[PDB]
Amino acid sequence: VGRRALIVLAHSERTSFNYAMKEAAAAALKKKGWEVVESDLYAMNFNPIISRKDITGKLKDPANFQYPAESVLAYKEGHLSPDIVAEQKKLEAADLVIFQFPLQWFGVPAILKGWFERVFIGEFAYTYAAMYDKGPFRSKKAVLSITTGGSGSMYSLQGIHGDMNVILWPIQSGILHFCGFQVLEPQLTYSIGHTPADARIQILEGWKKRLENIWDETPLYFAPSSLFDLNFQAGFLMKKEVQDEEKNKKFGLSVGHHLGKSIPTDNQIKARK
Amino acid sequence: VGRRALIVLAHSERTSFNYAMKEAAAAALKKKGWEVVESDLYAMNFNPIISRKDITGKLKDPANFQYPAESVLAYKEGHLSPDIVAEQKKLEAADLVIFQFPLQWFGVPAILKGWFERVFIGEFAYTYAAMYDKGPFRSKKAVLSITTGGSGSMYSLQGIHGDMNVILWPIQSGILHFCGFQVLEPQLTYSIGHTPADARIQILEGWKKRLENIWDETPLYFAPSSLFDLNFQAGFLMKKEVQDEEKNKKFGLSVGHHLGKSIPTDNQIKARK
Ligand SMILES: Cc1cc2nc3c(=O)[nH]c(=O)nc-3n(C[C@H](O)[C@H](O)[C@H](O)COP(=O)(O)OP(=O)(O)OC[C@H]3O[C@@H](n4cnc5c(N)ncnc54)[C@H](O)[C@@H]3O)c2cc1C
Ligand SMILES: Cc1cc2nc3c(=O)[nH]c(=O)nc-3n(C[C@H](O)[C@H](O)[C@H](O)COP(=O)(O)OP(=O)(O)OC[C@H]3O[C@@H](n4cnc5c(N)ncnc54)[C@H](O)[C@@H]3O)c2cc1C
Ligand SMILES: COC1=CC(=O)c2c(c(COc3ccccc3)c(C)n2C)C1=O
Ligand SMILES: COC1=CC(=O)c2c(c(COc3ccccc3)c(C)n2C)C1=O
Repeated sequence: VGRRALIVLAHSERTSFNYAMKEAAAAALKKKGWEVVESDLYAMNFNPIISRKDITGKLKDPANFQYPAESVLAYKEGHLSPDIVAEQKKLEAADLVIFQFPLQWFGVPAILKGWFERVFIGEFAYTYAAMYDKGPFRSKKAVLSITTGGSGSMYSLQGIHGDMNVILWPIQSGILHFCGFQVLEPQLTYSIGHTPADARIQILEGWKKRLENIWDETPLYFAPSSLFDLNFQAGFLMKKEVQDEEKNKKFGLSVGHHLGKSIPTDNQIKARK
Repeated sequence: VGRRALIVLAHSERTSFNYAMKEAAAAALKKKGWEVVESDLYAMNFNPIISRKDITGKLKDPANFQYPAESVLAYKEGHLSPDIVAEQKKLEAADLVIFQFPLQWFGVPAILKGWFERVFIGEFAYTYAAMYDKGPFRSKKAVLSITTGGSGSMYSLQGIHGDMNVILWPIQSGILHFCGFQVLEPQLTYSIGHTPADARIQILEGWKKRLENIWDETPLYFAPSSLFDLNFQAGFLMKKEVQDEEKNKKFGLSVGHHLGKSIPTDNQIKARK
């Protein structure tokens, strides 16, 4: 189990439900003896733009600045920006990380996107070797508590916006699982601007009760890295014997690995291997 | 046709392939008689953080700030921070809108994300009564030119990263098309960091060559909004008659609208549906 959890909030108003949602988690987690710490991005006057201003030390090659290589170099020799180091110290310590935020243009707010780009540095957050399954944060679990303006129906299989499982994919698979995270089931709060005060106070309570047993929760299913040949040579594709063994299955392995077939229902919203 | 083009470049270095890729476009397009305007976010020192300071005038509800409402109102009444407006003036003028950027964390850089979040303001860029094909920019066409670190195999149907079409959905459909744009095929240039010098040159010439007949191109396929019940009591779901008519069809309509069925190949990468 865990004892320390980091809550990254990305909203500008202390009067919003998101803020409320954050304070709910803080109170709850603390109750069950957790140890909370938070990253209210807007509160930290956080900078989301990656740039050489991220490396305090001497760049290895100013003529042609290659951010990935320079920042990864920075992480080793110790030349990273002071705000990035501190955030990297929150993560490293944290067992559970809750990303509290409002859906903005089918994705995460710009400020949180930059928080990833600047904190999730190579070596630290991921290794081209130990990707996904073997990533650095593998002993950690992460969750997305989102809020939307559009209602749930809009995001169903017949909804005009499309399948929400498709929207959460790049985030939960591409950013979170890539670094080794076990991603729990997303806490989805649809049309929070069309919710009666009464129903809203229940969401705060619905969210807190969940947090009492959040760690023993069954995580989301991701195709294990063992089903692929992990080398530039092999282009990182599914082992041949798997490509064949999978050909007899009705559904794909997940939203990203649908393999031209039917996508397993709520692969990004519901746990069940 | 289209004599006006806008190029959005989200890259800090003018020594990158993205900067070059942008110069390529500008060169090609001008030679064929197009008026080319640009938005070098990193050059412009663009502000990507959505805040109440995005509204010049006085708010309607200062103690309970809702970005959506206050920003729409400010749009309509004429008081959006002047920088956001300059950008909107650029968009209204453009027939073609090109987005040049490296793929970052399975998505769009935080700088471009925040660009969308601040310039694509209600009423101006999108209307809940004129979604997707009935959007404000329906007479415009958008294109994504994306450089990638990982090879295209990593993004095929059997690559560890999962299909590129699922990664593209949120953007092309969720942002671009939701506003009415006709989204043209993305110019995908994979593992740019592992590509021969000579090759890199052909990539720049293929871009240019393709831009000579970009307007005449048939756009990517998105389910028309005539298939949906654009009304609240119906939840914005697909019409019954249409729903039935589909239950006997092998393939789904698109990525997000896979309908539990099989998604046509390269729904987001190729056009012909
Ligand atoms: C740039 C941008 C892009 C967007 N893109 C999308 C999109 O793609 N898809 C989509 O669906 N939505 C989108 N939205 C809408 C956004 O997701 C919602 O406006 C947001 O999630 C609403 O929640 P909130 O907490 O931010 O704030 P609020 O709108 O304030 O709503 C919270 C509500 O709860 C009330 N409340 C506050 N505190 C408490 C408390 N302690 N207890 C009980 N009630 C409380 C408030 O009074 C209010 O009515 C976008 C918004 C912006 C600005
Ligand atoms: C925070 C972050 C997150 C990332 N996330 C991802 C991800 O999720 N998925 C992924 O696949 N990749 C990812 N990347 C990698 C990124 O996609 C690549 O680093 C980028 O696309 C490389 O292209 P570039 O144009 O930016 O610059 P450069 O690395 O400079 O490369 C351009 C190359 O072409 C050469 N060149 C430059 N100009 C010219 C010219 N005019 N003619 C010919 N050759 C030229 C250069 O010398 C160089 O070798 C990420 C990078 C960062 C920093
Ligand atoms: C403040 O709320 C919203 C603000 C938005 O900026 C927004 C919403 C949605 C989604 O949904 C709807 C759709 C129809 C009617 C009402 C809400 C999108 C895509 N955007 C960009 C909101 O709800
Ligand atoms: C500078 O390049 C890269 C820098 C990244 O920051 C990055 C990449 C990738 C994706 O890709 C690969 C490519 C080859 C082997 C293993 C992983 C991801 C997710 N991130 C966050 C890169 O390629």
